[PDB]
Amino acid sequence: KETAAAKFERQHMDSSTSAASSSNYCNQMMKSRNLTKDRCKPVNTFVHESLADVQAVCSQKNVACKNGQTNCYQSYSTMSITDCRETGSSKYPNCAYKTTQANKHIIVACEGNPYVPVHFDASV
Repeated sequence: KETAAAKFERQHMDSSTSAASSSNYCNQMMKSRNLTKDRCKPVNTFVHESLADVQAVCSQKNVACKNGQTNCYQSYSTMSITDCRETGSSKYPNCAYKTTQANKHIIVACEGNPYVPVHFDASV
């Protein structure tokens, strides 16, 4: 019964690569992490930093979440991330994605004890 923290790791963590290795990165990853199961997940971001560094964001800059909640935090430093965006030619079950690497600050929502990331809110 996958916890919210575990789901965050599956959907957004990829410390294996330092950046978007290939143009087919998203196509493979979105499928590998089961984000193309029930449908082609429109957009998803992967963070290429250590889990410790990502979890540490929960003790960083407190900012408002997009839904109005106040438990979001923005990283003090930029982080290596890869944004995956569904193409127009993409048709389930053959989900196609556009891979885009970048260095941006991330914003995550944190909850629980231990206080850890449970939702990826944005990249800035």
